[PDB]
Amino acid sequence: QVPMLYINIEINNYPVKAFVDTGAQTTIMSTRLAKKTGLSRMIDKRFIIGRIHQAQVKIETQYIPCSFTVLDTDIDVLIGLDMLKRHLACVDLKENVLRIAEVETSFLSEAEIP
Amino acid sequence: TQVPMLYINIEINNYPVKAFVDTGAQTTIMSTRLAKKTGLSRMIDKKIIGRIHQAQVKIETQYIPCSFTVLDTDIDVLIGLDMLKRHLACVDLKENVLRIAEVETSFLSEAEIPK
Repeated sequence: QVPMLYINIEINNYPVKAFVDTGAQTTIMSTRLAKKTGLSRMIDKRFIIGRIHQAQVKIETQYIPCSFTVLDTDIDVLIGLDMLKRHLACVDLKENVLRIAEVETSFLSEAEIP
Repeated sequence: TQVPMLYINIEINNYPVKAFVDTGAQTTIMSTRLAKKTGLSRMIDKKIIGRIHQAQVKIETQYIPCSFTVLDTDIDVLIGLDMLKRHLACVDLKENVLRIAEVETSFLSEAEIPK
């Protein structure tokens, strides 16, 4: 009960379903997604497995600089409060749509949810 | 590079409460401590944990029905996606305000945040 919040995003052209978590301190990308997208080579292991500082995430028709902390997990991408605030977003549950940057994308349906 | 989490003021059986707004949480939670203090623990549908089906939560000037899962935790009230969807809210990070039910309230500053 209670379908979680997800949005569609593209990283290096790879389509991804991202979980929107306001209770999370930082945005995260899975090691395997970093691999698949080729972002593995840009992982700053300056010490969790490393951090990708300003990758270009695509949401709708806009590329936005998002920072990810790479972790070995089943969740490919977790949009945290840190990134939610940076791009002054609005989690509109009434309109069931996410508004981030200068764009506005919808929340995946129960089915389209991973 | 820290960021203050999302909290808002609410009242439960008249007691002021700093509540955490977590879209990552499926279920809204109320601590055993708060439940016992406010007395809502007597409505708990079950070591005082269980389920509160209906409770009037005051946000700004409106009283709205909410359900809680009472667990022994530190956070006194964690508002989950379940209640954020039930009351068709909007987590406006541009204005640092929460629009829920037929009301609008702002988030607490790092100073107001519980610790």
